[PDB]
Amino acid sequence: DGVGSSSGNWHCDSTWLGDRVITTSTRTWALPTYNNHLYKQISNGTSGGATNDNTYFGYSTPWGYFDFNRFHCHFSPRDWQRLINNNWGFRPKRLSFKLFNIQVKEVTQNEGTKTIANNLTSTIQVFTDSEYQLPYVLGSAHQGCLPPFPADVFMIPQYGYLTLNNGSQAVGRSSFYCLEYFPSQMLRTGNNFQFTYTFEDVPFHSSYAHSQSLDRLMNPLIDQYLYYLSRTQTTGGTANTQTLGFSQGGPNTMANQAKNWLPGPCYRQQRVSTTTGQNNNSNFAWTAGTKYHLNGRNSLANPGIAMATHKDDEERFFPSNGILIFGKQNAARDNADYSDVMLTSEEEIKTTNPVATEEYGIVADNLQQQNTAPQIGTVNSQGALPGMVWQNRDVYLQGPIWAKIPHTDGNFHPSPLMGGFGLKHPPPQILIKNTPVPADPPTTFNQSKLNSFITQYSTGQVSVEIEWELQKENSKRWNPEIQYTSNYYKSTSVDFAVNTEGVYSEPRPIGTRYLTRNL
Amino acid sequence: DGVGSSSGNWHCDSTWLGDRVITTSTRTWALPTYNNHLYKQISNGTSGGATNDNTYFGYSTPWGYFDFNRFHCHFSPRDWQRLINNNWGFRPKRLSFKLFNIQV
Amino acid sequence: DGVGSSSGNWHCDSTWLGDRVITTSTRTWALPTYNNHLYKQISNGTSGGATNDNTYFGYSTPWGYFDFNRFHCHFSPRDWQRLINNNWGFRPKRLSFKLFNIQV
Amino acid sequence: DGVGSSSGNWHCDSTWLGDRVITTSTRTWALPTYNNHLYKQISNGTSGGATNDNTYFGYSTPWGYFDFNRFHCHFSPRDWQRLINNNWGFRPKRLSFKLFNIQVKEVTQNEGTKTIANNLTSTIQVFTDSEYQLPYVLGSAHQGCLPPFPADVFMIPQYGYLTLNNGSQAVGRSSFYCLEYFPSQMLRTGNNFQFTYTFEDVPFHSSYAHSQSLDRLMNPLIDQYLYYLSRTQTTGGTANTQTLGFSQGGPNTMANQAKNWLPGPCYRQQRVSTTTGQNNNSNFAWTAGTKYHLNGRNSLANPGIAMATHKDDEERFFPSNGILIFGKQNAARDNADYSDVMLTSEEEIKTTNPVATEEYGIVADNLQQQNTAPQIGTVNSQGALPGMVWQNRDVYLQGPIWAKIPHTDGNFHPSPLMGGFGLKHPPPQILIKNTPVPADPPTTFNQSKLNSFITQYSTGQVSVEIEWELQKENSKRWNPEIQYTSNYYKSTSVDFAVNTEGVYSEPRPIGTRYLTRNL
Ligand code: NA
Ligand code: NA
Repeated sequence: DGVGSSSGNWHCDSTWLGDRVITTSTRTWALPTYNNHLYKQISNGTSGGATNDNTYFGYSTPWGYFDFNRFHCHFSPRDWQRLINNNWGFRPKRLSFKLFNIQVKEVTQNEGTKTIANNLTSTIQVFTDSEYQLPYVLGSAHQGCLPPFPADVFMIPQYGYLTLNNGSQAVGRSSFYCLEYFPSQMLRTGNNFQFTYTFEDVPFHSSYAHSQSLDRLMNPLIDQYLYYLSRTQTTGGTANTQTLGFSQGGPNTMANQAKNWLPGPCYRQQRVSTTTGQNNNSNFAWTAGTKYHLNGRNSLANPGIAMATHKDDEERFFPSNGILIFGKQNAARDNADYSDVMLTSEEEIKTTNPVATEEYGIVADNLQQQNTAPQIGTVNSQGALPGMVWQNRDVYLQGPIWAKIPHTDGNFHPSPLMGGFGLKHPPPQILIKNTPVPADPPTTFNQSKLNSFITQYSTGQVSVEIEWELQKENSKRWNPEIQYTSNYYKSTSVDFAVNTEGVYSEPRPIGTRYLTRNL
Repeated sequence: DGVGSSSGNWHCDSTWLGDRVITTSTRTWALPTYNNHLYKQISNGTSGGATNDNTYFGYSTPWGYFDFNRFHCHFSPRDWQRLINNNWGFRPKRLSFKLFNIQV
Repeated sequence: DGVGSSSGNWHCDSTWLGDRVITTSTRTWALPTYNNHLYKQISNGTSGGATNDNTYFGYSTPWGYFDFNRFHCHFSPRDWQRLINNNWGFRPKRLSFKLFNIQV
Repeated sequence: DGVGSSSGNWHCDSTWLGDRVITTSTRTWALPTYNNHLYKQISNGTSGGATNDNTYFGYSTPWGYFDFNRFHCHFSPRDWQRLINNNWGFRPKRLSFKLFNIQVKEVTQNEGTKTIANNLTSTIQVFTDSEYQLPYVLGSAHQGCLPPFPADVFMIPQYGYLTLNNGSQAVGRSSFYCLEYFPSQMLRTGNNFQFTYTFEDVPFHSSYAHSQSLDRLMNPLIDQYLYYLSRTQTTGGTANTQTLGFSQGGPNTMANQAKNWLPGPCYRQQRVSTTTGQNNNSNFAWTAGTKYHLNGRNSLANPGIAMATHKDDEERFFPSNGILIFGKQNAARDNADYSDVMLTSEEEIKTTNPVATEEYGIVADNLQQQNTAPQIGTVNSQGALPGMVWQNRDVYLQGPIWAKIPHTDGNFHPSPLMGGFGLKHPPPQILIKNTPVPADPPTTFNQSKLNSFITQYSTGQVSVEIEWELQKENSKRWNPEIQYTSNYYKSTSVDFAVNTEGVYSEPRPIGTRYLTRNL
């Protein structure tokens, strides 16, 4: 381990071995000094115009962190295509992480003149929250992950966290965490860091779409032996009185047939069209938003439980806050136009999951008698019911991979709503920080903590290797399947490539459900 | 032991084992040149307004020194709470000290 | 086992061993004759003012029963404090029950 | 272990073996039901006429306890005489305790007619506070110890204790103890109990008087080589001016001689004569009492540090609260007459310890000059000084044996002031209680704790055997020693024997210091 010796090589590749695929990606990173080496209490109350739904109390820290919770951090577009076009499923098995070729640079600023040089003896500090003692900030769809394109140099995100709050104030249970309290490895140029991790057992992601629907599992050609109430009143003319008539469900009465299952849970969202002219002329994104109520404040149930984005022929419709939406390259942070973002679609699950913008179904609302007509009620919120079956939200090339399951007494189907794998012991948080280097101190002793430091930052490479287990497709479907494919005809540029300006871009969201499977 | 190699890691932690608790803390320090590298006779007599109760004779040296004779140098607030809320007593047994990642 | 010999001692205590705590409590009890040694059908219908939400049918028996389904049956206030101030969790593992020094 | 079988024999004896003496005594006891089987908060504040110096907060318990912390519980008068007339010292080594021949009786009360019968199936509970977790109530000179006379049946004392208080109220640190929280042995008639204990290493008690005094250790016949300032002014007539004259201490100037030691510490007490006519005519027992000030309240330093009761020829004088005082048989509890009590005397220690009613000595009080005569100050309170030597208070046949040293960070010469051996781990407290036996309960369930119990009490024997180590006398004194002796001439009764009424009595206090020893 010396100044003149590399401490690691560039490992970027993918190998397919059978029921496994191993991805490996390396990137060059840059880490500045955050918070001026300080920890700062940050808060936001209800003063000014800040609403109560957005209050918070927490801290910003001088630390940065590595994040690769995004599929494109590991799969190239072509690899993603190889995965989704041929496998009914897949899942993470184990990973290796490495930090190397570290270099700490210090910048001198005198008379407009700026010079940067190495500080051969400075160190960075690194450690993993292997015992999950820090607030788990990963799994919240934050920016700062390794770039999709291998040639892009990225900046390391700053670590910050939240605790309990009451307005802009802290409460008795509010917790303060000092990351310097943890043992951490100190590396100088020449030193490297690495660790291994094994994923817990988790189900394969459903990278397939159903080629059958819950309400169409019977034999088209045979009647049931079971009967259903088919008539409640006579029909012979005008002397119509009450009676009781029963019939057997059959090919023409599939909606009446007795069935064994029920569609998945529902939490109805407001519908909105991509054809603005068809929408009400008001600003309802928030006022008509589907939300949950937690201790006084409201949050969008975004994207909320997995529901079909729209029913047959209505591609223009989508749940106001019930789908993942990515931005196109350079889309504005605020009020970006529809043509600057990319809406995803969980259309593939219409097959088992209720459509996100409609009722779950209908229930009786009273007791009918001869003097009281029967009444019905529309169900727009339907929790788990015995016999329900459903699918989870799909995952995307540019979407999240996993999330830490909250440590609670209970929960229900812990599949992270934004999509992905829910893990009790997810990949550990990897914290990194440039060690503060005092600028000359006074010549006579003083109690005060130093606050004058040499200006510096660090850079180096990072590698992440993940082994994935594949669940091969075993279909007897005779006719060809749907497959993700590149466009055929000429185009100004190549999809999933760089610009004349060297800018890489992801033209569209790529899901995972192309192959089909029976129910 | 080289220019490009760290000579120690950051050890800051606490472990409770039964009738023992081990504290470990690391800090970053800075040391200036003191007394211009000199030893100086320093004194204070009874002239001016200086009272006799405060007279003294000694020396200032070009040296610095490490001091961790203060409980919070070892126990975090929470650890101190764990200690005082559950034990009738405690006492120091042994220690390890280390200086590393030195840069002039 | 004789008239003049105790058939058990008073065990009331608590011991903390690490990831375990063993509670032990003894009490003196009294048992009368219930229901005049009889089993009786007991019922409550919707007559008088008794609402339907409270109707019931069952039996009262000549038997008594032991119950210690209440944490204070095992933890003293101080022990409860030792438990809740230092542990993220706890749970029951096994138990021993004993009846002795019986006198009719 | 049966109803018809004794569970122990009567062991009362003494055997002398050399440097050891083993005492053994058995007594018959009776234990009633205390506090109606209840624990009760007891308090005493500053209301009515109750002074602040006497406030307190604590609890009375349903338990009784065994106490044998009194030498006459083990030594007969003759044995005590054998001990003190022949040994320079002695100390406790180990003990055995036993409870047996237990019988629980229940009393029926109907129409003035009272009958008592056995309750063959009832139990008593016994246990030792072997880990010193309960307030140590022994060592406070309380009544209730085994009787001096073997034939006397005694009643077991009730256990109660005190915690912190503020007036008649408790405070945050006040502790409540439940003795049923402790494991305890349950015995029916037929069962027995016993335990063993070993005394910690402790110095031999000084059962001797010094035949030399601190200020008379030199050779009567030789001068010192050392000099002392003997003259400060000339003497030749009236032209007397200052000068400096020095001399050598010698046989006629022993008070001036240089010496190596200093008399023991001092805490001056007010003197009082047994000839009432010589005392001031006022009620000064409390107002002139020697006391210590602890958190707002005052206590008599009684008897306080060990000091000689009186100097030569003043047997009639004694410290108002600086000596142990026992009562004669049947002396009233309150305002007993002088002729009804027995004052002890620590006269034997005049030899090293200051007299309790005089100064420790004299010190300079200023800086003398030619224009300022020297001044002196009388010292009435003198704490430990390098070079001091002293003796402890003597112990008495009817006095206490040991006391538990308070659990504190520090202390000084932990010899219990009332006299005896100070132990960090003294004999454990032995608690005993009759188990409550419900009288018939109601026939239909009720939440309330039972409060109706069968009336009963218990009785049985108790044995205590203690082994004492003796320090034999090794004197070369030619002439006979002083010895405790029975009176020679006729008397109405025999000292240390019973009455025509069968009442045993101890005519006088018997100390321990008869043999002599050089310094
Ligand atoms: Na493409
Ligand atoms: Na006598």
